Amino acid sequence: PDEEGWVWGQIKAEARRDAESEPALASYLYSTILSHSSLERSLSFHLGNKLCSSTLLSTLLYDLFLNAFSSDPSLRSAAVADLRAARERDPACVSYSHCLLNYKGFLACQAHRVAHLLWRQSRRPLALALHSRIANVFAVDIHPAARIGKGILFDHATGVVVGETAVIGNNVSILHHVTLGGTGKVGGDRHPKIGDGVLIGAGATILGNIKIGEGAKVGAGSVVLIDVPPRTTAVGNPARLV
Amino acid sequence: PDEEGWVWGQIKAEARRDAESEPALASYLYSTILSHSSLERSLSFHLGNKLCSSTLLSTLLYDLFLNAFSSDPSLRSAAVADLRAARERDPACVSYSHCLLNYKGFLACQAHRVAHLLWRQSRRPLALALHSRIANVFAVDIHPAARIGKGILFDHATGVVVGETAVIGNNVSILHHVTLGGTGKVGGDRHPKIGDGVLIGAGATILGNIKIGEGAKVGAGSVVLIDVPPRTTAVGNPARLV
Amino acid sequence: PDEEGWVWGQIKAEARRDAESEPALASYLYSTILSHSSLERSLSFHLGNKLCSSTLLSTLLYDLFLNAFSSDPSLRSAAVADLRAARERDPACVSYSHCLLNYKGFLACQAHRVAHLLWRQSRRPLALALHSRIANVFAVDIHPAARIGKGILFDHATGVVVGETAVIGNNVSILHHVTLGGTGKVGGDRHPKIGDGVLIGAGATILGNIKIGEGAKVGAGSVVLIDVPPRTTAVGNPARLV
Repeated sequence: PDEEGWVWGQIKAEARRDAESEPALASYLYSTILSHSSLERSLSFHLGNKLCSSTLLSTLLYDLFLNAFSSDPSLRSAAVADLRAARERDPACVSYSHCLLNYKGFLACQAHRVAHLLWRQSRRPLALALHSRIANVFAVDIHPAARIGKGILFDHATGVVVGETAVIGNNVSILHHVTLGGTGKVGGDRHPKIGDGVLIGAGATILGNIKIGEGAKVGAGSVVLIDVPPRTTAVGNPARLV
Repeated sequence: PDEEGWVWGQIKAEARRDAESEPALASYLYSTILSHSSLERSLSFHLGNKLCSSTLLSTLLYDLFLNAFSSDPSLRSAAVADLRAARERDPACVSYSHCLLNYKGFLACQAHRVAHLLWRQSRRPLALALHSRIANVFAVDIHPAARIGKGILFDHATGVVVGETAVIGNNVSILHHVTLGGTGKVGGDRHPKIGDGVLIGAGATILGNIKIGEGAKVGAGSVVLIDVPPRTTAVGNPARLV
Repeated sequence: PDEEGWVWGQIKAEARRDAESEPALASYLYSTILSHSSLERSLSFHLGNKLCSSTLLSTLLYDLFLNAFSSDPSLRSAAVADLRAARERDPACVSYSHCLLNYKGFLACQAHRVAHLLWRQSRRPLALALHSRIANVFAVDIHPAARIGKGILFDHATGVVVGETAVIGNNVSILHHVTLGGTGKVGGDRHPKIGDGVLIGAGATILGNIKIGEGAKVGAGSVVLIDVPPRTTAVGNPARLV
């Protein structure tokens, strides 16, 4: 009945249709989704399997993710907001279950939120180990110390880089090959601050500690080295306001 | 004696020389190539091993690929054409066996052709699962619904993105970090149409449903937002005709 | 007491602190670092685990790397120089142990040096197999025939491409998504020559056999198609001297 409850209900219904139509995937859909009663448990199960390695057991990571989601209401809210963001804004128009299972941006983002929590809980070696796996597996390189809001859309997430001192607001869309990073300058605050509702086009590079205002749009291929005011469009190399 | 037969003959001879010279690779070359009597079986064997996961057994994928190649003459023709394309046009000048075994663009492309067939056979969940693995393993993100011709050259394929509604003709070369994608606009026909014999330079971004004419060339780093006429060169950000 | 000895001493001390603070990582830190008495053995152990596959046993790769480091004093010097380069120049300010364990650029680079040695020892099939794994695992595509110096910094190494005929001097910094590659022209010397102490900014593309002079800087997003004189800055698409 509630928002999360309804979304989870949709995920199960969709998974059940997919399991019935594709016997090669039926058991995996059962073990990941249909055998569970919550989004948190299914997401944790899936992330544990996706990110496991010889260093990190899938059952260990499953525990880690599940504990984090069960302990932290804001992580659950963020996951549902990000599922909604994909359902609403994804150009390829995703079902909830396909986003949950297959969307690398979405999955990397939820896993990053747990890495960020570890980082804040003074478990930085583990935060960094998790970060390394997320990069390995989802081609998403978001430093655990980066701050990101919710309702985030990560389209063709491969090669996304978000630096250590970056800040990303709510309802931001980050397309393919976006770099939110630095000049090569050593130390300190050196990564961009991205306002709510910003759209960053494919291949855009945004460098230095500059501001990208609320609702602004960055055109594809742009190299943005200056502050972009709210509700404006910046495009070009170097980027200029349009 | 036939074209495929001769190419396969070359692959075996080359593999045999490599197996004799490198004992660390001899068994793998035997199991993948020398123990088989066809290109289809060896390619299926190799793709099954490359793309397997805890979700998808290598023997299952081996069956899937082998069935597709045995059922679909055009898939076999495309694989041989793509092997020829690499042999003829690859700047690094590849042998047939090294292309078959090591070239990520070539392998991802053949696997994509099978994903495209599944998509057309109304096995879309499996098409998408296969697509996800191809992206995972070969750093090639071609949506199963994309249409691609044959004789395709994928140089430094890592980070290649080809969107859902893209169309690529025959004898096209797609270099490193090319994006054939969209603006962020939701739904519908939103990805480029690439004519026969087009060369797309490294890091080029081509967005929207625009036309890239036969024989055209796109310079490296270009952001192409307009139609490019046949036999012309477009370069720049934004791209202009030269 | 010696330089390598001191750096290795720091690595062990750091690993020991991390193992004490994070029980999830303690055994892995013990098996990789604390149970060994040299940087070479620990790096070989780690690279063997990172790069192993169904084709290549971790114990085989461990042997391969260890033999190379034990046989080749210049490989050991290069590894220490690259550790120093990260410690000194990395904007994210890395500890030695975190660089050794987690930095993909550093690890891919050391593994590449061994691939380059194999290539020179007429073990090219194995050099290429190793190269393929390095690309797979570290998202670093450096052809085994490429020549690179030491003191190299590879920031956000994902999607780095260095072509077959490229030459990179000492104390070079190569940031995210740099391409040192070619036009699409087939055969011959077709990749850039990078002087000592050059800084190449994020997303820069440098194509053709051109010269990038000592101490030069290439701005982010640049497409460099001409020779850059020493101690100068090139920026733009196409790049111009500033």
